[PDB]
Amino acid sequence: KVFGRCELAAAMKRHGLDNYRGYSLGNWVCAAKFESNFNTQATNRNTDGSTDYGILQINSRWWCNDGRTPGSRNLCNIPCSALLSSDITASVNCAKKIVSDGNGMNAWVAWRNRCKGTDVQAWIRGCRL
Ligand SMILES: [Cl-]
Ligand SMILES: [Cl-]
Ligand SMILES: [Cl-]
Ligand SMILES: [Cl-]
Ligand code: NA
Repeated sequence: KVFGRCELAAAMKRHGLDNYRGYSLGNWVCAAKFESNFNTQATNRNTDGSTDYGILQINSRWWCNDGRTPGSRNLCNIPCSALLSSDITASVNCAKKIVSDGNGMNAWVAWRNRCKGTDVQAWIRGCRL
């Protein structure tokens, strides 16, 4: 599913993400924009053989099982394919675990390089939230 900007903002809000660990909704929508272009089915292979999945490009190295990342963990206790559903519940609940682990949203490279310190409220501007 390719979300619209405000559509995704409202879904993330419904699921607990706005202001989660202090990160305003615009930070999450910006991160999704640059990680996946709002496509729940986005995958990208990393040089080390792990793979990033879903709207927030969650990495099989630590967070989900795909059966093909030797030595990896599955800290969200999910198959990585659950991170590709049109329903964002599994991605949101795993992202809540990621953003609590110490480094906040710096876990998302696209957020640090393209959202951090910018006007992230622009990503929810005009949305009927
Ligand atoms: Cl915001
Ligand atoms: Cl594996
Ligand atoms: Cl949803
Ligand atoms: Cl933080
Ligand atoms: Na894994």
